[PDB]
Amino acid sequence: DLSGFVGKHFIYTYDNGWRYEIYVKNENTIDYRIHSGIVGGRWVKDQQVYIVRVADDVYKISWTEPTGTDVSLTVNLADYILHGTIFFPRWIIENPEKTVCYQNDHLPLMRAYRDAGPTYPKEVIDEFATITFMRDCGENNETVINCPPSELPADY
Amino acid sequence: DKEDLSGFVGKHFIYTYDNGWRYEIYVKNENTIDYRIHSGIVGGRWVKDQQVYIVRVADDVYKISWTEPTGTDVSLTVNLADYILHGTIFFPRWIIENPEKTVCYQNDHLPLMRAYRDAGPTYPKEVIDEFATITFMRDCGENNETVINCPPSELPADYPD
Repeated sequence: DLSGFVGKHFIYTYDNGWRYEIYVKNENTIDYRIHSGIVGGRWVKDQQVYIVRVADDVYKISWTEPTGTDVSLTVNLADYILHGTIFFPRWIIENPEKTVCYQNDHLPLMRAYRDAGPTYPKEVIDEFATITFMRDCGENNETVINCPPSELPADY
Repeated sequence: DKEDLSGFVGKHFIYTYDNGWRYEIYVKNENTIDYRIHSGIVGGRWVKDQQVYIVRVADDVYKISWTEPTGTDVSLTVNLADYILHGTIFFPRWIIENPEKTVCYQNDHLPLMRAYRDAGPTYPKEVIDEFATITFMRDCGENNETVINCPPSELPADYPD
């Protein structure tokens, strides 16, 4: 049953300082905003995902990006803790700057960068995160993540 | 390493995915797996000394994450006492399209895997997200090079539990 995780919206800061934000918009879709980090400023609406419940309070959000980045987030909701593996093509660990946009406006651009690569070797980032903020926005709220990070109010 | 991983390191287990594929993993140490694919698209494939990221996410919830010389990336969440596993696998297009090219003792064909990797095509990624039942599960201790030391076909009589 995914009802537990669908609509969950949270900000979470990885052990390496990166402040990420997810809204699980439905059983197969997240929005996300990166506030801090390698790719701070980057955000994404309607990222197609695999979401599954691995046990009671252990959800997994799995996806591949137009950049070629693959991601598997284990989200432990009640425990307010998260683990992300990020499989960055070499060209995003090297030159992440073009990926820092509203991606939905630059999908063919991202795939063009993706295709020339270099894809290999992959740069894997495995980090725990503390979930600092967490709320239920319900399904299909396009207003949860509808701006870049810096365009949020100073208390968010 | 603090005690968090001691409940997963040394764990050797065979498991069958929702889609029928029998996989086998031995967590050989805090940063290394061996694995043996009995069945599936990549049945017969096996791997020694795969660099891996293991972490404990909760009690009985381990996460094991790696990228291969093929460009395949994997994150398996392992729930050991519940005898259940989940794997996401990020297959370069050329592995979903020509998985045979990857069905070997990879250690003896690493450059071949990287040549296929480099040749591509890498994209689009074929994401495979499946639950699996862990059907056999034992502790083989750390750094045992014997537990996965042959292909599935050269295993002994009744090695499937």
